[PDB]
Amino acid sequence: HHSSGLVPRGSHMTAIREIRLSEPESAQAALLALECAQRYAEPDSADFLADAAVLAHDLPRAVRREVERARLDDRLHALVVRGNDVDQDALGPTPPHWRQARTAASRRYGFLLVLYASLLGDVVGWATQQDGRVVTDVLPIEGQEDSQVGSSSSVELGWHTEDAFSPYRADYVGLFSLRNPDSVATTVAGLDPDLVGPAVVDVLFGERFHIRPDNSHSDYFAGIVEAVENPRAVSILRGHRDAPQLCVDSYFTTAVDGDAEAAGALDTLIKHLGGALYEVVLGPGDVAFLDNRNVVHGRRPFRARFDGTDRWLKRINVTADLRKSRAARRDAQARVLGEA
Amino acid sequence: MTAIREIRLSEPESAQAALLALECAQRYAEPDSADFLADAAVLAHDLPRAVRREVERARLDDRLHALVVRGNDVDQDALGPTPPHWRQARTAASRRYGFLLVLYASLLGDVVGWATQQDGRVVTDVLPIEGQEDSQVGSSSSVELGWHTEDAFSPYRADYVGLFSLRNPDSVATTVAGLDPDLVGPAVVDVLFGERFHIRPDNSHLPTHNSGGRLSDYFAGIVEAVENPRAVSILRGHRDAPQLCVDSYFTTAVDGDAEAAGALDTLIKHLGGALYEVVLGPGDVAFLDNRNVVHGRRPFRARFDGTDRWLKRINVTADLRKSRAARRDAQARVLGEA
Ligand SMILES: O=C(O)CCC(=O)C(=O)O
Ligand SMILES: O=C(O)CCC(=O)C(=O)O
Ligand SMILES: [Fe+3]
Repeated sequence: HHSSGLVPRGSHMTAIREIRLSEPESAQAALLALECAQRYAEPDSADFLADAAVLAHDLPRAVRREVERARLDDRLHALVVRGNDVDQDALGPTPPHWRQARTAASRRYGFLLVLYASLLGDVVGWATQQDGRVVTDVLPIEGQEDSQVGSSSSVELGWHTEDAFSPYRADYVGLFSLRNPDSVATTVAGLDPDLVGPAVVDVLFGERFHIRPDNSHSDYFAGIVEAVENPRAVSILRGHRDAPQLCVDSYFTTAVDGDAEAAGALDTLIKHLGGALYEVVLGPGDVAFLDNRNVVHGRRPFRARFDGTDRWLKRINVTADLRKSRAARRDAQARVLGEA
Repeated sequence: MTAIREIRLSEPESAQAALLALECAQRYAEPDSADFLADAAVLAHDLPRAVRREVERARLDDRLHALVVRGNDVDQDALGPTPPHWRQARTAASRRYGFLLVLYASLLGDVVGWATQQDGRVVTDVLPIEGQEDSQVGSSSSVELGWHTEDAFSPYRADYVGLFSLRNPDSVATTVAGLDPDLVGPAVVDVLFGERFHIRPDNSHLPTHNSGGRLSDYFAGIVEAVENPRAVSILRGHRDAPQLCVDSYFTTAVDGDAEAAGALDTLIKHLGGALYEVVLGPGDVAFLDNRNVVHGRRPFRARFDGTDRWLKRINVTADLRKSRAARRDAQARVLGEA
């Protein structure tokens, strides 16, 4: 049976918006994805992406109503849609590297992730991330266990706003779980301004910080070297005091040189978000969209087997405003930030 | 060549759009009722598929001038006379066209209004008013409405302006112009990219074009933008596809910037000449890409007998979230209530 509900975290009453698909809704979504996989080259080929926002309207109406409520909820942490069909037998083993992960068997899940994502905005990728793929792959890679990348395992992926340094950072990060046998969690935290000193909040609204590109990062790539060496003074909080946006990276954010008050406010915020971290576990066929304007995210330490049974998610970036990044894209329809 | 994208509705597609608009009119009070606007994006998806396909092509075309949907059903007899003032233009009979404008608009983005335009109505009215003939507002007639980016002064200016023509018996043209950067050359383009201009609010944001009972403080932001305009660019984004932000009556170069004043002078003559006509007949709805084109309206003689030209107008944003600092609360659509 279909159900939807609001799951609170701390004082965030609509932190998590959860939708459970009925079996007919799951079947309808799967049929649409399979039809797209029959009619279009790739989940992020130009032919499909030109049509993606119209085809997304063919998803179940009850689900579209709930996704639309999430899209306009400026206090959302995560929209979670549970109960999509994943045929584990037909999917086959978890690939050993993202370079081997754009498989024929998994295409239908890429298509479905783009269809859900296109209800929230327009899908984008990054030239420096998994060869500029829009639908990317999150799976453990042997040798990457202790790194601060999505392919890590043994070491906690430190929490951050996705692409925090960038004015073109996504509005949503989408995750479609294909398999997660050991129930490994995405970590999530938002700011509760009622748990932080108003003076600290005032400081975080100041353009008193440097957010440098993470290592996962030419007119465009000139700005990337400049962002490292001569970072612009930016705020961590922006917008309305009642609904501030958050932009911070637990490993790549500093106060401006000599701004001790700003250094203090930043470490107060880092301790607050560290303490407020909670978890979202996506079983097979569960999809989450994190509101990247409101939450930082990471991933818990876990034990990868590297035997083809490991955790595997499809991942996507979504923007509310594709047009605003045109200076960083190759042409009108191209979705790859930093391609030209 | 596809700067103007036209969809002519078949009778069935027109019928389907009308039935959806009437279903909305039966359910909700106003075409900008909060409950309707919450539901609008999903209801918009019930518009004809062929129409949604062409609107989506328009939405992602970053060189679009206007999407024009021709041949919506307008029952002229049932609509009754053109109101003599926008304040009186929220008529029972015209509600269905307000709802339909929002449904089309909600395929392109989220609808917004302004605290300082027609009392913060999201669906506004464009009709001639006695005493406004020679003004630079939408209710003018005798004097050409000078071309402009809608709300050029504001960082929260719309991505699309929607115009639903209810009535246009004398085929009065909307005017449109984009910038071809190649046709003006990289020298002027480089100047127009500089934060070297002042863009002040147009006269529609003044207390004289709102109800007298509206709070003085709604206008504080507008008056500040008139007295002390920020230094801003006219062009932004990619050199291959730059966005345009300029107003023929309210844009100046910053004091002492002779090179900027020259570049502005060149741009005005370029846009003024290329300025071309789109006639919206009854049932025609246009969405102007406000990032790409300035627009205006040709001069005409109003009859003031209830038969005059009448458009419904709406502002559309690609990104409602970005203006949250200027809105009362999450769902509120009226810019400048904060
Ligand atoms: O593995 C996860 O659950 C989250 C992935 C992630 O943090 C990321 O790639 O952005
Ligand atoms: O009357 C027209 O066609 C244009 C109206 C307009 O430019 C406006 O009201 O903003
Ligand atoms: Fe206008």
